[PDB]
Order: sequence, then structure tokens, then C-alpha cells
Amino acid sequence: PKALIVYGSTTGNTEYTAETIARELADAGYEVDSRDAASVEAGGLFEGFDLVLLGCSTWGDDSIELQDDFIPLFDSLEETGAQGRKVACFGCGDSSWEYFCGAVDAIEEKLKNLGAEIVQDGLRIDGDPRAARDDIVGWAHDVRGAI
Ligand SMILES: Cc1cc2nc3c(=O)[nH]c(=O)nc-3n(C[C@H](O)[C@H](O)[C@H](O)COP(=O)(O)O)c2cc1C
Repeated sequence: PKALIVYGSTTGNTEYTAETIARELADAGYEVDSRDAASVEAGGLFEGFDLVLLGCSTWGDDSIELQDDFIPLFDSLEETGAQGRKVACFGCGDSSWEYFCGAVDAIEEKLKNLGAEIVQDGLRIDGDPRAARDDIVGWAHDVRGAI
């Protein structure tokens, strides 16, 4: 099986989290392709992948805004090949904000409309993800067991 991880990260937190998940999946036997959202195009992005994991941090002055590099992908999600695709989401944030990891919710909701199959509720990391390593590894393991 092939898994794609696409992340939008500005300060490196969601990127670390994506790398952590990627190693877990690889150790299990998946062929993993991990890509920064800045480097991808939406159109047919998910083609060929058995599992897609999308990660993004949350921004915005007084609204929920997705990480800049992820925005174009979210805006064109309908062209990615999400129907019937097994997906799960993750993100980093900071619980000082009420809309903690709000990006994750926005992405999940769109995916559901698009007919994707959300295999596990999104992983939401507060603060330094290295401090949450066990939680990330545990979530990767739960995603695997949910396929
Ligand atoms: C202006 C600003 C707005 C933010 N808004 C949110 C927010 O609504 N929800 C949240 O959970 N975190 C918010 N954050 C926290 C970032 O998402 C958090 O620093 C995160 O670790 C960045 O992840 P990244 O390094 O992968 O981009 C905000 C941070 C800044 C500076």
C-alpha cells in the first residue's frame, strides 16, 4: 500500500508531526510519500494512494485560517480524488485559542462532503509536538488499525 502525507507548516510543528507519522507508517510496511503542501498541485493529488493523511496548522487574526501553503489545496479539494479515499487529518495548534486546531475541523468537514472515508478523528497537537510524540505515534497506529 502507498500512503501520501501532505502537510502545511510554517514553524515546523506540523512538519515534524508528519515526519513522525511517516516513519510509523513506513515501519509498518507502507510506501510513504511525504510532501510539503507548498510543492504540490491539487489536481489528482491523491491518485494512486491507498491512504492520504493531511496536516495543517491553524492561523488567523480573528477567524480560522488555514496555513498558507495548504489553502490552494483546500480550495481545490474537489479535484484531488478524495471520493471513496481513506483519509485522516492532523494538525498543530495552541489551546490558548478557542478554535484549537480549527483547520483540522475545516478539512474534515470538506472531506466528508467530498465522499472521503475518514478513518480516524483528527489528531490535534497543542504546543511542542516533540512533547506529544507518544500521542502522534499512537494515532498513527490507530489509523493503521482502522484501514
Ligand atoms: C496569529 C496566530 C493565529 C493562530 N490561530 C490559531 C488558532 O485559531 N488555533 C490554534 O489552535 N492555533 C493557532 N495558532 C497557533 C499555531 O497554529 C501554532 O503555533 C502551530 O504550532 C503552528 O504549527 P506549524 O509550525 O506547523 O505551522 C495561531 C498562531 C498565531 C501566531
